[PDB]
Amino acid sequence: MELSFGARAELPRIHPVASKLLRLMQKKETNLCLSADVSLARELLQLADALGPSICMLKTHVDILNDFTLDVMKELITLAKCHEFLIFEDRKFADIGNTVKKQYEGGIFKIASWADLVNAHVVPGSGVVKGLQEVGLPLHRGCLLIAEMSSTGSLATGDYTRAAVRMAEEHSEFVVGFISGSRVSMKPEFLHLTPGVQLEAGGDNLGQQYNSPQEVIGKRGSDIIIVGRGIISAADRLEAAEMYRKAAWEAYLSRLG
Amino acid sequence: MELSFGARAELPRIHPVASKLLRLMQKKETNLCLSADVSLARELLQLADALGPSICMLKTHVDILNDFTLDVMKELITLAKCHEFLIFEDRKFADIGNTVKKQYEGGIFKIASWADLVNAHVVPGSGVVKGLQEVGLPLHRGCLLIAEMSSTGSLATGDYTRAAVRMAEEHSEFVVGFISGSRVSMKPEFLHLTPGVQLEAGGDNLGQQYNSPQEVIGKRGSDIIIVGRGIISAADRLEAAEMYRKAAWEAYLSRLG
Ligand SMILES: O=c1ccn([C@@H]2O[C@H](COP(=O)(O)O)[C@@H](O)[C@H]2S)c(=O)[nH]1
Ligand SMILES: O=c1ccn([C@@H]2O[C@H](COP(=O)(O)O)[C@@H](O)[C@H]2S)c(=O)[nH]1
Repeated sequence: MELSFGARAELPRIHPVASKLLRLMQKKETNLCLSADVSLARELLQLADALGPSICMLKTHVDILNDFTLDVMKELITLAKCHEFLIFEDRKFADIGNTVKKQYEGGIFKIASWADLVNAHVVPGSGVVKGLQEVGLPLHRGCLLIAEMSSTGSLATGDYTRAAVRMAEEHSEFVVGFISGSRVSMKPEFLHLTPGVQLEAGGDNLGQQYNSPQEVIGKRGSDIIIVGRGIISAADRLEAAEMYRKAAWEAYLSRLG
Repeated sequence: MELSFGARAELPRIHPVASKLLRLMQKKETNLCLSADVSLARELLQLADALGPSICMLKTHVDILNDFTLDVMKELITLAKCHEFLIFEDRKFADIGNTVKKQYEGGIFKIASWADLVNAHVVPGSGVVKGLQEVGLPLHRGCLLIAEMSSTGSLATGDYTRAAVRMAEEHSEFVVGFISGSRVSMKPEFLHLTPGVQLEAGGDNLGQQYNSPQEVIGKRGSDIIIVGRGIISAADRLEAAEMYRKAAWEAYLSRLG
């Protein structure tokens, strides 16, 4: 009784951004999000173009790009359109509502102008969502709430995770899903994206902990895997991206029946 | 048995950044931090120069500055040195450790190059501190941990606040204090900075809640008030800044004895 991505795209209460994402996931047979954690625009754009066909989403940290310009994001949008993926700026908004409005819309980055999706921490209360929504809703954008984290010592557990789910439910015109390690909402309209994913077990020296695609998608019920170093540090990023795509997509299919 | 700012500056376990801050607070008789939430470099630099003598710290959001350049931060450093205040970039780092390293050091903003202090959320676990420390410690910088928030619905309460205090204790070579609404640590080496401060009662429409200087400093035991709109929206920002300085400084003095 679990709906395919394609069916989820047609759900009555689905956000237009999620519906576009779910349709291209189904069409392209990819539930992989590339975490393009690179410091040079040329590498960001070469990864986006080569791996574009293999991904449903490209997750950015534009505040690490040494040569950021708006023209770089224009070229990135051209590739997102060509290859059909969404752009997700992983900014983790977590300030008071009044402040996040200007961070999302303005400054040098003008995130709301090119980011299909942003994410936000729920620790400040619902004002963080309300502030972002004042910019994002008129621009037809979506937001993800951070309901759990993959890093050691995370405090996003128990009642904190529950607060994030309730917050999402109550703001469904803008909040389209979660960053979590597992399915945290029983409503199929919400997307679940899981970072801290690698084919092999382990972590890093700065608190990151990894789980496999089959575990996160197949057993823990998430929709999309967010993968950075497992792809970016490989020699052949395209075959690495294809390996992760096949793992996550088959895990999804075997969960469907 | 409460030590003056001047004495706290000499405590054996005090961080060099906190000691410099505590000395200038004492010398200038100001425990006021100006939240310079403006979008134009000219207004940021005109506020820093005119209110510099009245402040112990200028808190920035460089990601809302429409015309940010590194030369703007050079001119801001010239004013911080001239007038003797610290610069605090209110970035609220809250990502995995590996990611925050590059956000703090690199990108367009090169925050670590000009920010005496940054702050960080504790929700990801201690990896956020460890990541920032790898850049900040070699540069002799300090970090503040967000132990409580002033916004409605905040989840930074109870065991979350306690986790932030423990995290600070265990990283005292880099963590110099807290963003909180009250004294949360009994160790005088740590600084307590409190936002959500205005002379009059009220809030905003996006979740902000205000308390007075006398309440935050005098009754709740914080060290420094962080004030934005109560100064920036006033016609005469200098007299507004002087009003807040006198409130916070007298409240401190009456707490001493
Ligand atoms: O809870 C989270 C939330 C976000 N991320 C992001 O996902 C990417 C993973 O990068 P990787 O380890 O190289 O695969 C990084 O950009 C970080 S901030 C997490 O990791 N955990
Ligand atoms: O828990 C917090 C942490 C930080 N701040 C920041 O302090 C400033 C207050 O701005 P004001 O309302 O205009 O005085 C803003 O930049 C916000 S992000 C809080 O408010 N609460």
